[PDB]
Amino acid sequence: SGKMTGIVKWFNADKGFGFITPDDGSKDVFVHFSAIQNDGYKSLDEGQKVSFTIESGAKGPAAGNVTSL
Repeated sequence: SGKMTGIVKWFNADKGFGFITPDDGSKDVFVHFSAIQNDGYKSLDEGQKVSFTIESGAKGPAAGNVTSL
């Protein structure tokens, strides 16, 4: 797919958001808990490999369809 891969830079489980460092060296991408493929998870750990799509974000590039790798 047109899915980018990256690593979770940080994730604040109390606020439900964080950033992803894309593997292409481009700007960090905002991730909202609601963008995560749920299955009774919806949380992310610093350093986790993820796959996502880059989407139209309210303030910058946002991750959509976030999957664990």
